Amino acid sequence: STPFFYPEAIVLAYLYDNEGIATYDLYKKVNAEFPMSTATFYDAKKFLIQEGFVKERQERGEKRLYLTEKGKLFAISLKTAIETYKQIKKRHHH
Amino acid sequence: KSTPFFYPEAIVLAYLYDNEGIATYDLYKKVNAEFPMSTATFYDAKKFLIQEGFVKERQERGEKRLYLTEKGKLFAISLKTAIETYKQIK
Repeated sequence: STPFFYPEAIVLAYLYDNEGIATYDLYKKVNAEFPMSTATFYDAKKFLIQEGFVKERQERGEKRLYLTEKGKLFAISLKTAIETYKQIKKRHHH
Repeated sequence: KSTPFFYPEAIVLAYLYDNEGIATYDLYKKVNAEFPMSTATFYDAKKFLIQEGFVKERQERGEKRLYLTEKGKLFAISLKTAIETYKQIK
């Protein structure tokens, strides 16, 4: 489900500008716009950590997400794509 | 299936920008060079892009020709940016 982006792409895009977010809150946010399961969401967190786009730290009584140098770069161009997608969907509910 | 961030539709659509008027078969080959995928997968993606209105098929010049709708034109640009950025990061 959801064309054209996999979960790793959405999760990555959403993290941009939300560094510091507790992991599960990032899930709530993503899910509010692009519904996915926690299984699918965590699979994506796993992957982006493993491929060196995202870092997860236990800070201030929570596990939180930061972007990586290569994540920060990629996240921006993904955001622009998903965002344009969202606006294309809105434009065209006809 | 294969590639991480992008579903075949996304790759297909990005690659069609502006190889507009490419023969379908030839778009397959181009796509397959950087993003190996089966024809089954490719044609699935062609089907979807036409049915959700990003792409149109017309027979021109004795060939199956793929073109971008207006919706597809806006979207392909932003997609190609992301894929390009991805390739440069790999």
